[PDB]
Amino acid sequence: NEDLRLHLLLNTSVTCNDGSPAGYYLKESRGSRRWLLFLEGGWYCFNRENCDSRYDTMRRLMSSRDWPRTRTGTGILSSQPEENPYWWNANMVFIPYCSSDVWSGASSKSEKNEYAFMGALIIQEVVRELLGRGLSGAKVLLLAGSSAGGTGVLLNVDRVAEQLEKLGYPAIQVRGLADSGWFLDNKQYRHTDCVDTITCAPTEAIRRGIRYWNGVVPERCRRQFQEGEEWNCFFGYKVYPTLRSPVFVVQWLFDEAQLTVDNVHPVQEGLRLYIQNLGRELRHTLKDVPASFAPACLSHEIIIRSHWTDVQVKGTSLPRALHCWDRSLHGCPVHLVDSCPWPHCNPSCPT
Ligand SMILES: O=S(=O)(O)OC[C@H]1O[C@@](COS(=O)(=O)O)(O[C@H]2O[C@H](COS(=O)(=O)O)[C@@H](OS(=O)(=O)O)[C@H](OS(=O)(=O)O)[C@H]2OS(=O)(=O)O)[C@@H](OS(=O)(=O)O)[C@@H]1OS(=O)(=O)O
Ligand SMILES: *[C@@H]1O[C@H](CO)[C@@H](O)[C@H](O)[C@H]1NC(C)=O
Ligand SMILES: [Cl-]
Repeated sequence: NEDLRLHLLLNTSVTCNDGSPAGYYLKESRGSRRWLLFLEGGWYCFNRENCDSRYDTMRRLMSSRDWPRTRTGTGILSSQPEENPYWWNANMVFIPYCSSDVWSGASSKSEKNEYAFMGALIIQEVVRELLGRGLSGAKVLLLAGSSAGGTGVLLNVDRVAEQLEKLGYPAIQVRGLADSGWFLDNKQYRHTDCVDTITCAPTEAIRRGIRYWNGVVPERCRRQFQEGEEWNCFFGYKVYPTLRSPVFVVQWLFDEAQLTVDNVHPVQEGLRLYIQNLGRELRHTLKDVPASFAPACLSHEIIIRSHWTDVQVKGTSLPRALHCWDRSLHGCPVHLVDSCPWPHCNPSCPT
């Protein structure tokens, strides 16, 4: 009874990679006008061979066929006030990641093509369906997501805001929370052939991906870059400046996924400097992001983990930082970035 319940999209042309219906999990809180829509992450695949291995080995991320009927909300999706001090009573939605496209895909596939990439269409579908189940009464819609879902937020939040403005819902304030989705298009520590998904350099992964997924990026970002250079917009620091919606960025200064795509594994001095500098460059990209939480840890994702309340930056927890931000949009710091130079120089890093 306390769990989020699955609904498969009515529009059966909007699908996961394998053509099974996409969907969303929902727990209504009928006395609340706040809505949390969470986009799941889990990498991506950018060519046929790699999508084949992902289908063999990680079918969950390509198909709805085995999704369970319900799932328990955790972290910012929990309905327990101890676990979720300020958002426990919100309406909760979890949108599973079954498009492998960083939530960017916007075409119905060709029959010639074998996988469908419909991440951007899923989100809009889910939003439309929600309108008939309570979202029509919302005042705040926080679009949140972790890892590829955090990148998804940056790519989709202004489109959700535009969609709701266009459909006649001017009172719904659309906001984003991007967790572990803020990446650097940097040079790898040691350069790889781009042969597996997880070790392909981040610039090349998106360059290929965007073409393979027929991915879309926010128009205001696309305009800033030359034709063919849309890949730039998958990078938080490049897409953020033109976002109209308020967006709170949560980012570990040493994200495990960043180190993975940078082909990084007492460390030798070259490797020490590359790591320190990675932390430094990330810190620098967050300088002009007033609402951010960036601890000096090597970790990945946080907002739906049960222990998300434990990490602190300058004495402030993440749920508290987020509450300060909420209050500012409706003494309470919202800009919280570690300055220490090595992973786990913050005592409160998760394990
Ligand atoms: O349980 S809820 O999910 O509805 O959230 C309750 C808390 O939401 C706030 C917003 O907090 S903030 O975003 O951090 O700033 O306000 C919302 O609830 C209050 C009180 O409603 S309640 O049923 O008595 O809890 C609403 O006020 S009122 O309509 O009853 O006058 C706010 O609506 S409004 O701004 O007046 O339109 C409502 O905001 S919203 O509609 O969700 O955007 C907190 O209240 S606040 O501190 O006054 O801003 C609530 O905190 S509380 O301790 O639970 O009261
Ligand atoms: C179903 O979604 C498909 C693919 O996006 C779209 O072409 C079609 O218009 C949709 N139909 C309805 C009735 O929503
Ligand atoms: Cl129902």
